[PDB]
Amino acid sequence: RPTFYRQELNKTIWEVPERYQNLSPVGGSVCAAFDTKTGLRVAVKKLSRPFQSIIHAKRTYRELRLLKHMKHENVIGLLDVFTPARSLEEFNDVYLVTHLMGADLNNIVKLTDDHVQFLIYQILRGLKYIHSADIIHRDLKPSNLAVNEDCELKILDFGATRWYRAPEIMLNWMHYNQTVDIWSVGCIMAELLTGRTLFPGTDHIDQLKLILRLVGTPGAELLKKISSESARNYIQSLTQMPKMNFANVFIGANPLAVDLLEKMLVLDSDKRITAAQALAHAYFAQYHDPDDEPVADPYDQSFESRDLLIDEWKSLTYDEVISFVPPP
Ligand SMILES: Cc1ccc(-n2nc(C(C)(C)C)cc2NC(=O)N[C@H]2CC[C@@H](Oc3ccc4nnc(C(C)C)n4c3)c3ccccc32)cc1
Ligand SMILES: Fc1ccc(-c2c[nH]nc2-c2ccnc(F)c2)cc1
Repeated sequence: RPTFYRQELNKTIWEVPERYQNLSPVGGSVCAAFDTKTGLRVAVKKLSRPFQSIIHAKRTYRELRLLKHMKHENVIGLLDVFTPARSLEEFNDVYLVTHLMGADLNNIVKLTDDHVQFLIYQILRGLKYIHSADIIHRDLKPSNLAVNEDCELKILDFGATRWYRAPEIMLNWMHYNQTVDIWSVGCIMAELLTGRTLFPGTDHIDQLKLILRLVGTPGAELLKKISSESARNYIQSLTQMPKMNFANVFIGANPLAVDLLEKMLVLDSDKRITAAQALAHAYFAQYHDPDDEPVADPYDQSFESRDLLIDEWKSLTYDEVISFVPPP
């Protein structure tokens, strides 16, 4: 068992192995550190009172289980996970360690067409992987994309969101699909090409109106899929609007970029391009290699249907800390 040392940083106590030096805040709370074992800089997340409730306890387990599974160049992965606790009984703190990228996509974004190709290619390559595990990110946005000085990119999730959200989520459809993430990538790509927020809505109603102004009000095929009478009464009561000409709206962009945007920002989620289809789009011909775009190992999310005690979620989490094997 390693030797821990204790310090206070910003009202927060950090008790970490001596392996990790030079802790400095960035954000749970997050520190940058130096990993003396590898010579690389790391980000360390301390979970805030991980067993305060059944929902916290289940969140704690969910994040550890997801981060242990993710092994892809464009998705956050775990270098280490530790607790200063020496027994299950005393276990009350979880620390997660990953590679420090040093910036997010806002920070980058303060870009050529070639930069946009490479950045969106990497997002889609990570999303292919995630979606192959039957996971939906649900909150992709610039601040959940970590970028290093080489413009290498990883998807993560820190836990306005609404600006990149799919319209079917603003409408509160409970049966939305993976392509909510492709909507978000569309919103991000538009913002990298134009340097403006595509849909900077002030609330869920404002956000939906900005969206329908570009993509048009629902057509008949989509209206027939809407179960909610109140949702339909509302949408069909708006001034009806055609889909705009994306070629006019994004005029000046690489027409190949515009063509992909149209495939991502289709209003009916059933007609949106998937991540795997998007990687094969001609816009990524300089990056696409179907032999180097892997899918995930099977991901057991059956725990999500369970109603357990805090102590049960805690013991499961504890077993996941103990079984952790670092990457070579
Ligand atoms: C309840 C729950 C919450 C999140 C999730 N989740 N789901 C996912 C995917 C994408 C769906 C697979 C990922 C996560 N969790 C997650 O991403 N953790 C990050 C959150 C902050 C992060 O801080 C970092 C990390 C790297 C980094 N590089 N640069 C900088 C800035 C300081 C500039 N970083 C700043 C982190 C540092 C350690 C360890 C972990 C983490 C699942 C469940
Ligand atoms: F104004 C609208 C109307 C429909 C959507 C929408 C987009 N894709 N899928 C849907 C959808 C499908 C089934 N039920 C729903 F409630 C929504 C988005 C905004």
